Amino acid sequence: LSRFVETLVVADDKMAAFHGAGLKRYLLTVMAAAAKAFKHPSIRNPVSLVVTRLVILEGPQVGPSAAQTLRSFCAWQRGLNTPEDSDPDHFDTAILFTRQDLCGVSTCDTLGMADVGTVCDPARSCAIVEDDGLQSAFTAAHELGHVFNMLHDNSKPCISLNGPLSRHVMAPVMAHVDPEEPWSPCSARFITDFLDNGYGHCLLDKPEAPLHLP
Ligand SMILES: O=C1NC(=O)[C@](CNC(=O)c2cc3cc(Cl)ccc3o2)(c2nccs2)N1
Ligand SMILES: [Ca+2]
Ligand SMILES: [Ca+2]
Ligand SMILES: [Ca+2]
Ligand SMILES: [Zn+2]
Repeated sequence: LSRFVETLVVADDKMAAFHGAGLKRYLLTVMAAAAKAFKHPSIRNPVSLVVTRLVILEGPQVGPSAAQTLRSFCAWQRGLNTPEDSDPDHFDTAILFTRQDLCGVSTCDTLGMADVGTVCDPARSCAIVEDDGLQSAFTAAHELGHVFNMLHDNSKPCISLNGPLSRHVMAPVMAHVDPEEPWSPCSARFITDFLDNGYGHCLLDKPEAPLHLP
């Protein structure tokens, strides 16, 4: 029942250049806020996002293309992991924060990208986030929602699960998130199905040494 995502957090050289000595505290603050969203009852099946490893940056190729940056990061992070979840150095997902302005095919409006429904596949359990300096925890929550198999709330399946009456984490673009319902019914259904179907089998072990905000 209790689920734990052992998370590797990675910050690129641009993050280090900007945030400097306060970077570690900043990343843990961002991740604490994302973790709070994943415990909210609206998600139906809460999970504990636990930072277990923190890397401040050869490394991954970071550039304008969100797609290519994600692929490069996901290839790179594989090398840091271990084969077995029982090894304390093993992690369940990897998230990169960058100051790079990430882009799609026609615009640079995107703030992140992730593989969908990949949380317990070490080869694919990856997300990237463009650090905007204020709302990065919401972007991280959106990308981790995708990692947990969530769709956007304007997708056809979500229409039928959400009802007729853009205020949630899995909105297709960032808008003001409802504090009483960060996750739509569609998001709750998709993460619940995902875990019920056995795709969260790597989330059952408790981490030994979480990184805590002191
Ligand atoms: O993860 C992604 N889904 C996408 O459609 C997008 C763009 N959206 C965001 O960056 C983004 C961040 C965010 C935060 C909240 Cl609270 C709600 C919605 C949000 O959307 C891409 N477009 C093209 C390639 S990737 N990235
Ligand atoms: Ca483990
Ligand atoms: Ca961008
Ligand atoms: Ca695990
Ligand atoms: Zn999305």
